Amino acid sequence: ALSLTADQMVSALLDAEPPILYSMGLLTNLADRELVHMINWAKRVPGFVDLTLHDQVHLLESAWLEILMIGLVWRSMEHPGKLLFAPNLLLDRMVEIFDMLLATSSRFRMMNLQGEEFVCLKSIILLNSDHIHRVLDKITDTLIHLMAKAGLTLQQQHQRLAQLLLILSHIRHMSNKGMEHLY
Amino acid sequence: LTADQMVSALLDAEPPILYSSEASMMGLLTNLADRELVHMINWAKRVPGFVDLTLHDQVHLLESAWLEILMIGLVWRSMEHPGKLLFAPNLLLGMVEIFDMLLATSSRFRMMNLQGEEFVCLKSIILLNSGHIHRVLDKITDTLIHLMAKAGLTLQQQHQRLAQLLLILSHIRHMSNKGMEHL
Ligand SMILES: C[C@@]1(c2ccc(/C=C/C(=O)O)cc2)c2ccc(O)cc2CCN1c1ccc(F)cc1
Ligand SMILES: C[C@@]1(c2ccc(/C=C/C(=O)O)cc2)c2ccc(O)cc2CCN1c1ccc(F)cc1
Repeated sequence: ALSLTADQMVSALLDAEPPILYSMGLLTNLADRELVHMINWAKRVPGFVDLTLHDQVHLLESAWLEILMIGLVWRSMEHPGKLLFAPNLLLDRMVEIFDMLLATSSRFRMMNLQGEEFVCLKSIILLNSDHIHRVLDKITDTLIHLMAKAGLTLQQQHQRLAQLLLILSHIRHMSNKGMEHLY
Repeated sequence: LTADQMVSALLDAEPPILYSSEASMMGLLTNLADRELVHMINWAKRVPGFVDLTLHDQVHLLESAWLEILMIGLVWRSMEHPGKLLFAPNLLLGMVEIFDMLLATSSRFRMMNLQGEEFVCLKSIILLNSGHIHRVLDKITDTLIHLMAKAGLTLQQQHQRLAQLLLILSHIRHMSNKGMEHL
């Protein structure tokens, strides 16, 4: 967990990955079926099981929607102007949240976000929304290595890591707007 | 502008510290916040790269960031005052939820031993992030790293500190959202 290397952290994350399911009622039914596979992914995040049930519940209640959003943004990346809710539910341009989702998707695309970098971002969201901080520092370590072992200079590595984490503020912002609509 | 010239430009741009029943409390807080907004606008004009932006882009960034800016400044003032919020030197104190979240942020920056130099960098990041811009944000990332390097942190600690700071901004954005909601 705190002893895992960069490669091992990515391997545990890429293999923890939930499947892509198929389909407001249609989106609610999709989101409910996605919840169950998210719980399974979360129990496979290194360090997450080393927390008590109530801390795990607290982290999932806060992160749930941002986790749905980031996966949606990722799977929609190679479909500009469209949100791929499911392979059978690709929606063209609550529309307030949708344009933000599209902008996050454009941003991730022009940055050329990698699958290994994505799964790292998903994990941080779950943990950020002493042990928790040590694991986050390990995910920070995991992130820099992928950029280092991609041909980026130490300056470009800190710049990409900044840009990536600043997108999480925008992801937090969309989840708040989403939670406002639901309640 | 160099990494050293950036910190100096920012530190000089710092706004002054202003002075200060639910309606009574809200009256005093709204009054202070409205006076602080005038100095925040003038501070924004001194942030390297901000005046290069169109007046339309300046308005949008400030409209988006204002409450995050009031909040980070509050958090930074309340740092060496545990369990209290330094709204003003004469004002050290259904809004307790946002208040307890602000106190947690204060404790976090205290734990982390946040430095004034880093604060002004975090404050500038918010203004540009919340709402060319990317190259300026990239310049503030270098600046934060250049300061972490000068304090004698290893390259590992340097990138771990960068991440630790930028993830607090997600929580700052979350606090502004709940606050904008209450207002
Ligand atoms: C459409 C939806 C969503 C998520 C949860 C629920 C549950 C409702 C309930 O419990 O009644 C419904 C829809 C979604 C669904 C599945 C998915 O993979 C990704 C996203 C992206 C974010 N999103 C969303 C939520 C609220 C908004 F205001 C705007 C967008
Ligand atoms: C108290 C207040 C605040 C900021 C803006 C206004 C504007 C009112 C209006 O426009 O009517 C009122 C209070 C504050 C005051 C001064 C300051 O330096 C920093 C902060 C940051 C946190 N904050 C806050 C806002 C909303 C909440 F729900 C909880 C807390």
